[PDB]
Order: sequence, then C-alpha cells, then structure tokens
Amino acid sequence: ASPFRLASAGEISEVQGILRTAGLLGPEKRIAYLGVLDPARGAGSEAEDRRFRVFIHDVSGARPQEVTVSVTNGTVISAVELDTAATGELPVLEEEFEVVEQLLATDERWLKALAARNLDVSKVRVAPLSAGVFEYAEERGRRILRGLAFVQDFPEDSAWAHPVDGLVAYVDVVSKEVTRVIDTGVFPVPAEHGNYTDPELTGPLRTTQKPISITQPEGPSFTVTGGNHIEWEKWSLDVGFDVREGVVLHNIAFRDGDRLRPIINRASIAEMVVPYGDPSPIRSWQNYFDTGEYLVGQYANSLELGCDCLGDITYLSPVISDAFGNPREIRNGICMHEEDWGILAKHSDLWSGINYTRRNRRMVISFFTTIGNYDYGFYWYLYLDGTIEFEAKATGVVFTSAFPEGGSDNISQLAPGLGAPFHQHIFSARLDMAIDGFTNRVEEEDVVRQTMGPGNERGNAFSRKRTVLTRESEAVREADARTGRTWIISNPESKNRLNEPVGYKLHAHNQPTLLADPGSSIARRAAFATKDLWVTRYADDERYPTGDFVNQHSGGAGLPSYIAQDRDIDGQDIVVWHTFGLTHFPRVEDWPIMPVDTVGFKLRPEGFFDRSPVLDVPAN
Amino acid sequence: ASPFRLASAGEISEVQGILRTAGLLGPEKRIAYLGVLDPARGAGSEAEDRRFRVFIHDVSGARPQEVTVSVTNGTVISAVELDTAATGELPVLEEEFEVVEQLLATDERWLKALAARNLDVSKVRVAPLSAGVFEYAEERGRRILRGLAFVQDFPEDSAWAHPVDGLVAYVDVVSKEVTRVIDTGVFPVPAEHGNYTDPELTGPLRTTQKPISITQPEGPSFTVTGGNHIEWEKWSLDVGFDVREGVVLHNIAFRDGDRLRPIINRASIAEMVVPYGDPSPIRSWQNYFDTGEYLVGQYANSLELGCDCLGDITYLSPVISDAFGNPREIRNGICMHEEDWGILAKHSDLWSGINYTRRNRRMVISFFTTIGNYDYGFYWYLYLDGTIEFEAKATGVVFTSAFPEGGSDNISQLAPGLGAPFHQHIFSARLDMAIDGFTNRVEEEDVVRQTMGPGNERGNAFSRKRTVLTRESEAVREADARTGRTWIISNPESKNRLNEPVGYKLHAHNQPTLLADPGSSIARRAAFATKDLWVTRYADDERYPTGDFVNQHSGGAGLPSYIAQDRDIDGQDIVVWHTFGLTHFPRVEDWPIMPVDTVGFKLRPEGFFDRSPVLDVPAN
Ligand SMILES: [Cu+2]
Ligand SMILES: [Cu+2]
Repeated sequence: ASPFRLASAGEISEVQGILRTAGLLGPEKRIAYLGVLDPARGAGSEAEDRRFRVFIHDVSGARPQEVTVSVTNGTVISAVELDTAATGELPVLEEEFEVVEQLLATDERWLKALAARNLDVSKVRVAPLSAGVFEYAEERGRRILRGLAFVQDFPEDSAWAHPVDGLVAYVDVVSKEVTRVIDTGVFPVPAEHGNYTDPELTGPLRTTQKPISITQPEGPSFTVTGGNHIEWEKWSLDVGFDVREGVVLHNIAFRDGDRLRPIINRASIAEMVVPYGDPSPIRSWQNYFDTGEYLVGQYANSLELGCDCLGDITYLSPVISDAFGNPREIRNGICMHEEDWGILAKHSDLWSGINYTRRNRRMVISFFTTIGNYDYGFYWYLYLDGTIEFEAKATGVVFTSAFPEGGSDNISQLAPGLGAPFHQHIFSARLDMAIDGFTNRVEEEDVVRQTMGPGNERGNAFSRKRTVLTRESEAVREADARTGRTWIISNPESKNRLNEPVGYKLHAHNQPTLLADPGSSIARRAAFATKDLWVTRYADDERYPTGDFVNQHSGGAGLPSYIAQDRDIDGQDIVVWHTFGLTHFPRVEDWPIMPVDTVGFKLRPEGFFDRSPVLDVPAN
Repeated sequence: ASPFRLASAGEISEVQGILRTAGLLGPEKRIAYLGVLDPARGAGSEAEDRRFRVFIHDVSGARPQEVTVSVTNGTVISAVELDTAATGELPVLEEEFEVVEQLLATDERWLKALAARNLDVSKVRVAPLSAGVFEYAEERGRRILRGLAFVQDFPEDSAWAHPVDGLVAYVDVVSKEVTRVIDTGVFPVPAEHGNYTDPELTGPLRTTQKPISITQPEGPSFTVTGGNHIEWEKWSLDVGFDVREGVVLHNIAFRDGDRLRPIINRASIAEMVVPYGDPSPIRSWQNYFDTGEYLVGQYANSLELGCDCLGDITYLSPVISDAFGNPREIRNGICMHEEDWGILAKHSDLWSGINYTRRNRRMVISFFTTIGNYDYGFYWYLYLDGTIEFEAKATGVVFTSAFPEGGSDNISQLAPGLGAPFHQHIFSARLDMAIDGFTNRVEEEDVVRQTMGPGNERGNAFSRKRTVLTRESEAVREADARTGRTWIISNPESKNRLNEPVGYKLHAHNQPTLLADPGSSIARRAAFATKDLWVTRYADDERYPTGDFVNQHSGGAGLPSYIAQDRDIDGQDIVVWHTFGLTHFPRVEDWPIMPVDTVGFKLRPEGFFDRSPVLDVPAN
C-alpha cells in the first residue's frame, strides 16, 4: 500500500478512537484540524507508520492541544499544550460561525443599531469573519470573530446586495459574549436585489447556445491506481487532499525513457489571503486567510457532472473529519480529466516537403471551494511537453458595502448605493522541489541588454544573466517583468547531454504583490505576500508561509521566521514559495455574480531533457 | 453587398484589368501587394465604392508605383511613382526568394567558400532573408536579399540542423548580381540530423493517447452571413483578410439588449518583428518584419480538419492576388469555431440555499502562417462576458548557427556544435477603438499604495489613479507590472447607469519590449517595439507602425512620425497600438522542432455594461 494514499474513513474513526481512549476527546473537546502526516525523508523505509496531526480545541476555555497519533500502532505519539496568546489560535470551527448571529440577536446594542435602520432582526444575516490582531489587548488569548450585517428580504434572497454599513460587532465565541458593537453612523441599505436566478433581472434566458459535446469513446489516457496514483503521458504523481490546503500533489515525476525522473516532491497552495483596502473602521480589519483560518478543503464543493466538469471525468471523494472526529466524505470533490490543448508543434518545410502538425493535451486535477461570498477553483495542469501549471479561478458574489455619497478612493460602485471595497486575492504555492532528486539550487535569470560598441557594433546583441541564491538571507525575491525575470531550479549534480545541470524555469504572471503599508498588521501576518518568490531549506515542520496557527497570531510567523535561520540553499533539499494574486477593483460587470477571473504560474523544462520529450507523440 | 465583405476572385481579376487598361500592368510589372481598402469614415456613405491599393514592382529596374483603383467605377484613383531609396522598397516577392540559391550556385566566391568546407553545392540550401539598412552604400535604391547556408543531406532532410556558419552572401535580386560573399572563417557544420519524423530519432510512437471527440450535435451557435459576417452570443463582427496583416476583424460589437454597441472598429496585427541578438557579422543584420517585408497573409497555411482545427469548424478561403494580378485562393486558410471555456460564474450560497453554476465559451477565429523555419498562429477570441483576446502561437524549427567552442553569451547550445541565436518575436496590435462609437479617450490606470497615518491608521488602504492621455505627445507609454498598470479606453460621452463613462480595460502580459540598443538600425526601423502602448488620432493613411514600405527602409515613417503631429486624442477617433512579444533564449527542448510558446493581450469591459451581461446564460 502506498504511503501517499488518501486517508480512509476508518482511519479518521481510528484517530477518534485513539483520542477518546486517551481521554483527549471529551465532551468539551473539538477537532479544529485533522490531517494525515507526510512520510519523513527516507526511501528504503518500508516500515510504514501512518500518522495524523490533530489540533484539539476546548469549549471550556482550557488550553488547546497539538496531538500526533499513529493510526498504525494505535498510540498517541505526542500531545502538546498550546499557549495561543503566543503561538496563535486554532482554526475557526463551523459551529463558532453559527453562534455569532444568534448572540447578536439578543444583544441590546445590536438590536438598537438595527432599530435605528428599521431592519427586522430576523432578516439580518451576519457574516462571521476572522478578527486578526489589532489594538484590542483584551482579545489576546481569546477567540474572537467580527461580524458584518447583510439583509435577506426573503429566504431565496441574496443578502450580499444589502450590506448594513456603519455597523460592526466583535464576539468572543468561547465565553459567548458580544464584546463590542460599533455604530459609526447610519448608511442607506442598498435596495436593489442581486438575485441572479430571478427572471426579472435575467430577462428571457438565451436560446442561442448549441451544445458542445466532449467525449472519450475509449476512456481516458490516464490510469488511477492505489486510489490516488496517476499515470498519464509519461507523468506520474499522487493526488492528496488535506482539509487545510485542499488538493496536494505528491511525487510529480516524468518517465524519460528508462528512468522515472523526479521534478516536484510536493506541490500545494499553502496559504491564500484576501486583504481589504477600505480604511473604514467597519472593514479595516478585514483579511481572510482562507487556507489558514478557514481551511479551504473543508468547504470543497461536490462537483456535478456536466456542470462543473465536462467530458470524461474521474472523481476522487476524499474524507475529512468533523468537529468530533467522525469521518465526512466530500463526494465528487476532486475532478480528474485530460483535455485537448490545441497545437503542440507545427512546421511546413519548403525544402523537405514535410508538413508536420501535432496536438497538445493537458491533465487537469481540480477542486472548487466556497468561503462565504467567494468561490475559488484550484486547477493543476500537466502538459505533454513537461510543463506544469497552476491556475486559480475566482468567482462568487463580491463582498459589499455602501457606496459613500461623494464617492470613494477605496471602494467602487456596483449599483445604486451599493459599494464594493478594493481588495486582493493573493496565493502562495509551496513547491517542495526535487529536480532529478533533492540536490537542488535556484538562480534568478534576468535579460541583459548590451550597449553598442566593440563586439556589438550594430547594437543588436542581448544576453541573459543567472544569479545563484546561496543562503536564505538572499532568497527573498521580487519580480521584474521589464527585464524578463524568471527563476530556474536546477540540480547541479545532474547534467544533460550538453553537460549543463538539468533545470525547470518558473514563469510568474508578475501581478502586484501585497499593497498594504509595510507596518500594518496584515503585512506582518502575511509577509509572504509582500514578495514574489522565497526559497527555504526544507524542514519537516515548515509547512505554511503563515505558520501553523494563523488565527489571531500577532505577526512574523511562517516565512520570515524560516528565512531568519539563513540556511544553505545552494545544492540542498529546498522549497520554493511563489506568491501570486489578483488586485481587485470590482467593476459593474462583477455584479451581481462575478464572472471568473484567473491568476497562476507555470514551470517549463529548462534543459531538463536531451531534446524535445514530445517527438514520440503520434499523428492522429 | 456588405462593404466589409472579403475580396472576391472577380474583383481581383478586375483590378488587374483596370491596371492593364491604364498601362500600369505590362509584362515587366509585378504585384508586390494588393488589398481592398476599408470604407471611408462616417455614416454618410454614398453607396458601394470598393477600392483596392496596389504596390507595383518593375523587374527591368524602373521605379515602382503605388496605385489605388476603384474596382466599382473602373478607374485609377491615383498612381504615384516611388523613390524607394527614400520611402522604402516594396515587400519581397516570392519569385525573388528562389533567385538567391540559383545565383550563388555559380558565383566563384561562394563555390570557393563551400569548397573550403567540403560541401556539395547541390546540397546547400540558402535561406533568402530581408536585408535591412546597414553600412553598405551600394544597396540604397536596390532590392537586396542576404543568404545564409544550410546543408540538406538528402531530400527529406531538415537542413536547419546543419547550418554553415562563417558565411553569408548579399544578392541584388533585380540585376541578378551577387554583390558580396563574406567568409569570416570555417566552422564545423553540425552533424546530427534533426529529423522529427524519423523513427531513429522519435523511437516507437506513444500508443497511450486515447481519442478526445469534440462534436457539436446541433451545429455551431454562430452564424456566417454575407460570406464573413459573424454573429455569436450577442457579438457581431466581420472577418476580413489582408495579404499583409492576415486576419483582420472589423466592426466588433455587442448586442446589449436592444442596442448593438460598437467596441472595436478594426483590429489587426499591423506588424511583427523578429530581431536577432547574436553580434556575429554573419547574423547581426537578421530582423524579420514578417508582416511588413514578407506579408504573413500570403504565406497562410491551408488548415487540415482534425489536426489543425478540432471540433465543428467553419472555414473561410480568402482570395489574394499572385504576382501577375491573377486571383489565388488560400483554401481553408481561416478557421472559425466556438469552444467550451470552463466555468463562467459559480456560487453556492449558505443563506439562500441556492447553488448556481454557469459554463463559459469562446468564439475562435484563427489562421497559421509559415515564414521559412518559423510558423505562427494568430488567434482572436470573443468570450461570453464581453472579453476580447488575442493570442500568437510561435512554433516551427528554430533558426540555427554553429555553437562557438568556448561558449557564447548570445547563442545557446541545442546539440553538439549546434547553436541557436537569442532573438525576440514582437507584435503590434492596431486597435481602431470605437467604444460605444468613435468619441474615445485613453486613461493609464496605476495602483496607488497608501501610507499608514491619519485616515488610514491601520495601514491597509490602497487606491488607484487614472491619467487621461490628452495629446499624442504624451501617449507613448511603457508597462509597469509592479503597479498593475493597465489602459482603459472609454467614451466620455456615453455613460452607464451609474453615470460613469463606459469603458474597456487593456491587460498586457508585460513581457520585455525591444532589447536592441536605441541607436541601432532595428531600434529605428522597429521603433514601435520599444514602447508598450501608443495612441494616435485616426487618419486613413496611418495603417502600420512601421509605415507602408518596410523593406530596406530606414526610420522616418511609422509611429514616431504619426505621433509628432501631437493631435487631440481626448474624446476623439483614436487608435491604440499595443506592442507585445516573446524574448527567446532557445532550450534543448526546443530542438528538433519547437513546442508552441504563446503571447498576447486581452480587453475586458470596465463599466461598459450596467451589470453582468451573462445573466441570461442558461442552466449548465
Ligand atoms: Cu475579488
Ligand atoms: Cu523564438
């Protein structure tokens, strides 16, 4: 059995059993995160010890715990007590989100604010959001959620269309107290409905779209064995699923003739922040850490055939844990399919009379998650020529506010009185590199322009320059689209036939990084987002750019701390962390449901192969 | 019928007849360029007047002519004689290409060069390339082609694998003289074959690929009317074809409710330069202006169903003129189809219980051309949401040289002894803007970062700024990926329901622009490629960024001269010229045949619609 197989329902149940038996899962205990641990560095280690990491929360206010259990041995290997005011709070629980609206509904200050606006409390939905760390000392060590109101006129109504601005509440979800209710002033509540399924808004539906039928009369070209091991057009990998990170790809390799060569040991989106740029006290604290605080895999959708994934699909239904350790399956939560990708190679040669054309293909592995108003699709692609690519698709309903009379520098208008605060969606890809094995290195490649003169008398010459990042103190890099900056990960001990170290080149989209002032909380807490590329020496406990406990953590966790070690990355076991995102100034066409916008990156072989790896592709 | 209809074989024959009748097309005359002109500006068009412009060459040596004839009226509107040493030579003729090898085969300096390398002249192919303007005074006024040698060992052999470096010959193609033969020294001719159809190189072909069948059961969703007028999912446009530019899109409009709203009057790739960056005298003059000097449309391939275009395809077979004015059809030279494009919009709402998912699709209009070793695909895409996108696909065989023994800063090694000089592939998209009509304006939009302090105490705020480009002198712009710079074209007189000027935002890929020294021949001849965006006031004689005659023409024409007029572009009839390209340092993976690499740009609505234009898309 493979060490990278997906967690079984019974394994979750076994973890539950081991925890209750050791008296660590009592009636006041809640599981805020549960995930299988990856195998440690080894190869001839056939003694498989299946271990799970669990973050246990306590509803009574008692210190939480980080527990490591061996589902194979049936034992608790570790169980450490956490000082959350030092190391941050655990991920927020679904039941904690539910308590915010309920608690506010009986609070005198909240009911008063709602009375002044003439809104029926039973019609007021509250978005229970992360708190972050600002200037409220009484929150340290406490689990707080901040709430924003939205009106829902009827059950099928889209509450996002009616934000109740000038109002924000802070709630302690363990002691169940409303710690603060801020009412900065009354703002009209946007009246227009944003119901995209309402025939009064859509108008007569189109009857012009003819069907596009994509089928595979002989089945797919990939094989799925061991439940999650994929073999497709020379590629090999294992598809994992974590409740925090979502789809994770393991042991990405390419079979170059005789040998199966490694490229990436582990690929995942390790964090994803959505910071808001509205300086209003009602929203200036708003920063979603979708992966770290909310756990994206937890909210993964059950994809529908023909609607979400068209063609010959192969699904994976991963299993996660609930707050009590019971297994929960996300049916059809991962899509796997190959799709046509146009022309791969083409040449019509005059001299030889040979006309050659080959088509391209990509293997797609994806999932879609929903974080409140927003829905995100995470797509990983493998191409015939050895290219690896990631694409994030953002959709959903934009987060709203009121549009200030007299306009705004930080909010855009979507409808009459309806605003949409400026924000960004910034992702972090954790790429545990293994180019032909673990002895890797990273170089920054810049285009070099040359000046006209001796050796370049016609002033036509241009070159390139590569700088090797040797220590971690020099591995925090910035993009430079102007000079065509890319980063090559190579194995200095593995050469191609021309005796140059094999490599892969990372092509970024060069979008803007974190815009927030460098001294702000979010800049401290999401420091990874301020730079485009980070390279660290691998360490088993360094899994997230924002750290293990993001919720209400002070700042400087994850990447800045890891880098501070200043380890040797020149020809070592390294990890590449690429920051990429969308800066969003919502437009009128993003209402009342926004069309997909995308971001991503890709890695292309750079002298990895001896010649083109697609010469054996047939005609057809 | 429609004034934007494709030129017919009848019209071409008639232009030939009109020129003949006028004594402009005798036996020594050759058609170097023939294309139908676009209707004059305004809506007061007094009936059908189809005019064609022609560049007439003279093989005996007499000055060429530029003629405009009215095919409708049977007249010659104008006919001017050209002083080519001043205004530039005419595009290269197909017959002048084959002349080069023929002539060199009997020149003693060439035979001696080949003999010193032990090469059989009957096996030496010569790549006949444009000459440019350099230090050779005897070329002024003359039509020169420079030749580079490649050995073809057998008939089905790929000569590109066997470059003969250290040698180049300049040939006058009118007087049929070999003016110079430069031999800088003997270089070993690379021995490995790059025969990608040879079993010895490919090995056994993959048997792993299963069929992907894309069919459309009820036919496509677009209609083709009047030969080239396309109507698809609210979009409306005319697909034109010019022998210089290739596919051209006219009158791009979107049917918003009851009104057909114009977006782009005319879109085309007006120029594409491929400058080389090897300072070797043998290649330091190499710069292909594929559109301007070679004319990409004449070299358009006849696309095969299945391998070139998968799905339900509708082809256009445009007609061009041959060198004698006789019409020539490029069968299936333009392919049109719609393809599924994933997810358009998606939201699973907790509060309303409504789960909504909609699929995207795009209309594709494309053609592929072959310029010697390289093959380029030009793709235009229209999406359901109002997005317009262009994509260039570069493939074919890379241009080779010998790889210098002790390495090279300007050439990369692909095989033993085989090199590939550094080069770029830069495009210029000319977008004659008509955002809701001709009164347009362009704003440069940058992200604005804010400092923490009063009014932004938590330091999370960020904004954006827009700068109207008012006069052409302040409309030559460069990219800034770091501040998320984009350009919005709006109509200051047409406002959406929120009282904001409707618009479209241009998103560039921010790749490096021209790398050559600013004082070089190519920087002056390809000045357009030195900046990312240019905006000019519309003029019927300002068609290409490099001018009407690029072949052996110096700087003095094109964008830098148009811009000098410093005309008003603030709410006028304007034209946007966007520069975008690939900077290419060939990889071993690019040999023997190059896998497709792409570049492009796109435009998205920016307050153009009153809300999302895709609310009427049916359930999927
Ligand atoms: Cu957004
Ligand atoms: Cu190239």
